[PDB]
Amino acid sequence: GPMDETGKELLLVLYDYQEKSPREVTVKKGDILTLLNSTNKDWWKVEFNDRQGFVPAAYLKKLD
Repeated sequence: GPMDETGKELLLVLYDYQEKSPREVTVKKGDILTLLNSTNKDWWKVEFNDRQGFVPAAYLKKLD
């Protein structure tokens, strides 16, 4: 509902990504994430299912 959605900028995962460090998030093509921080052009911080961490930006599409 609206409280969960306020203020959130969403992301679509374009390709599966398997984590390669403890601060990375494994995601699957089609997953919908929340964007936390896009200031690094190669790695975006995201929130997904109670995790917060990094996924490469090339794997992600902003849903706006």
